[PDB]
Amino acid sequence: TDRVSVGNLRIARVLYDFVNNEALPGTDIDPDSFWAGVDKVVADLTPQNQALLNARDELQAQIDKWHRRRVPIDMDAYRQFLTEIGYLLPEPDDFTITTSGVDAEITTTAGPQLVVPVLNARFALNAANARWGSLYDALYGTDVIPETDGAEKGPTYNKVRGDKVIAYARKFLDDSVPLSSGSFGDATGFTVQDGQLVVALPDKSTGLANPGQFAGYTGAAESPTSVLLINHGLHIEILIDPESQVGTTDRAGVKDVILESAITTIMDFEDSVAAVDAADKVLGYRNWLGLNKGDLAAFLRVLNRDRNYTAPGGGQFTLPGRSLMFVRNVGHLMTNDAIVDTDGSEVFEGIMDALFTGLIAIHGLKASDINSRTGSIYIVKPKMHGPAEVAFTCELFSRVEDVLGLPQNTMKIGIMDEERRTTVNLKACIKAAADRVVFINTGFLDRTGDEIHTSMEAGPMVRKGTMKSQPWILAYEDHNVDAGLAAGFSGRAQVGKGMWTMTELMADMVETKIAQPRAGASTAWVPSPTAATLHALHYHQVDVAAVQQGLAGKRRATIEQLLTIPLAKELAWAPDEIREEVDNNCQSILGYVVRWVDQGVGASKVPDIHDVALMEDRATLRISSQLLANWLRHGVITSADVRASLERMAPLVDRQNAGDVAYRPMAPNFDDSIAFLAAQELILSGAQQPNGYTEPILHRRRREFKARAAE
Ligand SMILES: Cc1cccc(Br)c1C(=O)C[C@H](O)C(=O)O
Ligand SMILES: [Mg+2]
Repeated sequence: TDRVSVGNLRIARVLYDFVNNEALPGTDIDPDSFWAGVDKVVADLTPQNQALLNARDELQAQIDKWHRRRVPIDMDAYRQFLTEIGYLLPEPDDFTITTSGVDAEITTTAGPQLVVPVLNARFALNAANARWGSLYDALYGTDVIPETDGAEKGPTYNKVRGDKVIAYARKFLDDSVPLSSGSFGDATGFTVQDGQLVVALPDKSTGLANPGQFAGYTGAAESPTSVLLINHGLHIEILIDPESQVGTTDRAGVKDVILESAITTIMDFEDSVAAVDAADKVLGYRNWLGLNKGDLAAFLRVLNRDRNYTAPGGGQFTLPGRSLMFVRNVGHLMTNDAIVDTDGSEVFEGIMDALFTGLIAIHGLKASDINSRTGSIYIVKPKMHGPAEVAFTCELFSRVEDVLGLPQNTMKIGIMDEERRTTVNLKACIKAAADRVVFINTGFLDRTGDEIHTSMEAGPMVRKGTMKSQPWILAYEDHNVDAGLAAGFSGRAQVGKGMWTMTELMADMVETKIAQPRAGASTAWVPSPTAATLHALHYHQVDVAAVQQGLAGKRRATIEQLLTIPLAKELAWAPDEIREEVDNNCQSILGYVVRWVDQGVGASKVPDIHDVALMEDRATLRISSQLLANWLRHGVITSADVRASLERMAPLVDRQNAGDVAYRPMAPNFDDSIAFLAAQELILSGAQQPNGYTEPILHRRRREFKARAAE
């Protein structure tokens, strides 16, 4: 691996050539001033970054020893212990965030937020274009409309099914933009007359119960090619084309209901991608640059232009055609050898992402074929532990801004609430970023990993399925909204909640995920453009602004309930229960790692023991592996149990990769597979991974595979 010398740094060539030739051109930043800033910032801030990591390590070891002693569970001493060692810190005086220059998609619009692996250009394209989405297509192609008799998806179009689809959308129209009398089911056509939309019923004509909800149209107003509506800030478009295949059989000629869906999208460098050397990081960076320049393209799929409409009065306007883009950097933990120093030390990957994803984002503020119409750069910062780690991110962005020539506080931060030391100090974390913070979000799967590892010593934890209802997570989700609303997040920043992982269960999603807007959350996470279109339905039924107003001032979680450790009860499980939980964890562990290590895929649909398809990434692996590591620390299972289960499920994994050519199997030669040995190591060494993180082992084993594939 050939490097380029810049001060104390030895930048890998592929990254040096990439920043120079692709990312710096067009930003009026001088390559020598850039790299000099990289060198200076890295030398300046690498100390404190490593101090913070040792603090984690040190705090975790006192808690470790504290549990080991202890013979009960007195919560007042635990409280007093964590406060004394500086885990639990004072709550600052109330305040209100000052974050200026933020986009309407973030301060004001409530609606779905999509997260996508930035290293998959085809997915990253679809996510950017997921601002608008076909409701017919999402209802038809998923199980929202059951596949009962007559209505099952065929190879051709099912009209029984298609009619149910139409009926479903008509009830949504009724439940969202109601008529003065009558139903959209009984409509026969639409007109705008005197700046007012008029729906033709069979016997009469009616207009909107709230004509305000009429937003515009396209085509000649006498028979518009489409009618644009709004509700709760989110846009509905009825497409009217009577000679389209679906439109011919429709009573008002309707061709589709288009829903404003993915309002924002997070392009992800962290848990949903595998990127272990400068080659990998450049693939992601280059995709990130193509999104920001407007020219990322796969074929030939390209990014969509804005959308022109006609106002009800008669003028013209236009609407954002793409999803407003965050980028999720990696956090404070890992280093990458894309850059090493003279001693050969690897450079902190978090710092590298702030420089490089920041630099690249300048294109997003510029006329090439535009992202933040108000001037801001949106960085999701994951896996932070406490307020001092928030301030360090602040300082890092400050130093990257002036190396980049950007006014201060240009790089805004979306705060992940996914580490226990952040949870129990959330308000101080928000205060630490008061003039940058652009959202908070409950990363509940990472938060469950940290929950398990922090109390790894206290005793055996409840099964994975039981965590969803444990007291600590119920108080964690409420405590997050309270601190958000108390810091003035309404009309200023997003209050966001977590990922729906059951990519095939859209019936359950449409039925369940409504609890998040009902919870006061102005955004929540979806795994596909289709799930975004469906999740948008929830924001039309729930008035999130109204919900937030009714939560103002409420304090709904005690510090004592946040610290309620999900321990299991004496003799709480039977042999087949334990056997099932083990098998299930090993299968989710194995089926994710094998594609991580063997192919560099950081997010994969992996069916669990019940054959429920779950989109996995590092956080759910953080949970499966730390749970098994905890049952091992306390005797629930043995190392032969784990070895057995691993060899039990592994051939089933190899089989499931029946869909996927050029793939290496794990079974029978378990000790000859780097993926199997990594799966094993994540479990058997899980207790000793800092805060239960999976990157160290995953990264080291992925490079191992790459190096063995060099021969
Ligand atoms: C856990 C997960 C599954 C599928 C896609 C994504 Br995206 C994620 C997250 O990384 C979410 C998150 O950061 C968390 O900690 O739950
Ligand atoms: Mg996470």
